[PDB]
Amino acid sequence: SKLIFVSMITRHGDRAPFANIENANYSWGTELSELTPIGMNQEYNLGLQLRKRYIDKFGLLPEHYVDQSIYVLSSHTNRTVVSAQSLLMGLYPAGTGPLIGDGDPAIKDRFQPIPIMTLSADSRLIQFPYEQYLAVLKKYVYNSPEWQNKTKEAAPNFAKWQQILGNRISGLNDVITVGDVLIVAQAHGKPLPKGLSQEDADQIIALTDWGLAQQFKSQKVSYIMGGKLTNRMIEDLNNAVNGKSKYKMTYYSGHDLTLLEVMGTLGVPLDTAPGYASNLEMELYKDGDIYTVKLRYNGKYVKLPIMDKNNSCSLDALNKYMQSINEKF
Amino acid sequence: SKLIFVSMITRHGDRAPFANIENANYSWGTELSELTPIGMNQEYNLGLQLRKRYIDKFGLLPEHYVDQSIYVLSSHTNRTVVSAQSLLMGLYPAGTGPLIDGDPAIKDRFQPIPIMTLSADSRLIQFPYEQYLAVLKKYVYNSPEWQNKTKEAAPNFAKWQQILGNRISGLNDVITVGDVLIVAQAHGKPLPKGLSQEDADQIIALTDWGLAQQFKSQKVSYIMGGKLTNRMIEDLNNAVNGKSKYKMTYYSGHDLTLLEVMGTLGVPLDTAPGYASNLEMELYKDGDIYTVKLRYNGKYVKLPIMDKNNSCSLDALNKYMQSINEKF
Repeated sequence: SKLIFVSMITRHGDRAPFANIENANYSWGTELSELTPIGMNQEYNLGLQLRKRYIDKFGLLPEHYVDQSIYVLSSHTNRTVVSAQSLLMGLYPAGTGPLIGDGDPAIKDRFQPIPIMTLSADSRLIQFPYEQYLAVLKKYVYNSPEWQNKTKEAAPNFAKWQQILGNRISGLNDVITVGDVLIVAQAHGKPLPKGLSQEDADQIIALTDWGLAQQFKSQKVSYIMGGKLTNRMIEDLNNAVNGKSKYKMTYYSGHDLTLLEVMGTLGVPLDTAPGYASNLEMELYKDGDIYTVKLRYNGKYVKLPIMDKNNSCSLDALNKYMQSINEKF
Repeated sequence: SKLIFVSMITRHGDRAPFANIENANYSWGTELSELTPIGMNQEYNLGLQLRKRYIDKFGLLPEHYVDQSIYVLSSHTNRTVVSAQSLLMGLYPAGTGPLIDGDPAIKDRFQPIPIMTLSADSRLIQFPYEQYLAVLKKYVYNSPEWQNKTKEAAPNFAKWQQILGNRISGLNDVITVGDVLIVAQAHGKPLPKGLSQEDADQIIALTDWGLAQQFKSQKVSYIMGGKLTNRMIEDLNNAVNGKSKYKMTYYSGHDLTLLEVMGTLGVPLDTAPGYASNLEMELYKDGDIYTVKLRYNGKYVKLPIMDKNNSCSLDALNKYMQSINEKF
């Protein structure tokens, strides 16, 4: 049996936050929302790992980039485009890029350009538009029993956290908001805000992780946001078999929500929010007329309900499974 | 006076053709329509030149890339995206990328710089093909200049058609096969059997002529290029009015992109843009006074509104553009 195609999603790398904690004076060294050098490195290193897997180990892809062999599509953000470019600098590193004339590099250090397309800012494929995302949350998530129950558990801390941080804290949505800043701060080794104990920070961050993952424990929420991309990836698998496409890999450069919504759509929602450079791969194998699929998330195979002891299923089975999900929603 | 902002358009680099000459067996080593290694190199070298100009000479941009300092937008094609990436590899080369104790974020200190792409149906940088041909049919193919040149060339159509195998029944078809001959020449391929160098030269010369001729019409130029021309001037204004902090906006495009903007501004090119051709709108500040210069392929261009020094005020450029708009 031979690996013949892979479709991949990544979360982007380490970034600055989007917002600030009112009562702190963090300086990030990069603009709000932008990928940091740490984030570029994380994606670059994932790219190196993917080269070891899909080039060295499986030989799905060649050592030197073949034009039109990989389709890369990113959401319309600097951080996801730069993450994809960084990853590709690991997948096809300096030294492997094309030569011209008599073995002279097309680009110094034999860099390999690989085209990245971006969706429009209003595309819902990879990143659901923010106001629409919040609307989905308000409608399906915020008033759900799990959300309400967790809210009551955490609510006794809101006044304190609010006075400490200066930011409004009147619900879990606000905790998630400031929680991101605390996550970035920790990732960059910043001190805690004055008066925020490590214990309090840990609680906020844990609620943030919980909140993000909880949203997609609903297959309906996952499908609303993620059904389009999930269908598309499965269609990519099919196009590798039906002769409609010659790509060896399709790669969607996205966000934590992108991973959460696809995993959630497939009925295997994540228990923890994806860390930086988390990634998912749908692998298609061929043994004669038999086609089998495996699903890999952060380095480990994932067992869909339809898969066997070996974390595998026929492509036909995956298709039927997806068809039923579609009919369900 | 200090340079404070630049808006730039490029044509992409050397590429394979889009179609084949029927009676030839060329092998490009690159998929049809894709940028070649030669093309990556051309854009990379343009990037190096732009570093020497806008970083080293004018100091508009710093030696190490600053996030959100340059906005890059490409048409929805591999060749224009790869061209922009290659150029940026020259503008901010290996060795200048970020560190994470002085260890490179990416091996060889590569510098990623984000590139956004328009949708395939955007008309900003590349007019959609069918719509483009419709504009040509409507405004260009039946124009007197086009008809007259067609009559000059027509006595050769039968010969060229039998030689090449491709249909040749008008200048549009000459332009079509002409591109293949241009690529073949750029890659040192032999001539198709039975096509003399003289014939090849005529076809290529007609191709260059035809592409430029389309945009000698300011109306055609405006239909296709008015939107981008306005956007670039708006970029200049946003550098002054505080709305934008970009030092440069860069539109990665095609020969038509350059032709349509130049044609819109009333300075249509006489020659079709070669690979990695480029245009820059430069904005200068001397105190409260703002001046603009227009550079195409390394040389300043004199708009009708410009003075002896190939310069005009930004106010003048705005008024000039406003009139063009009102005109169309």
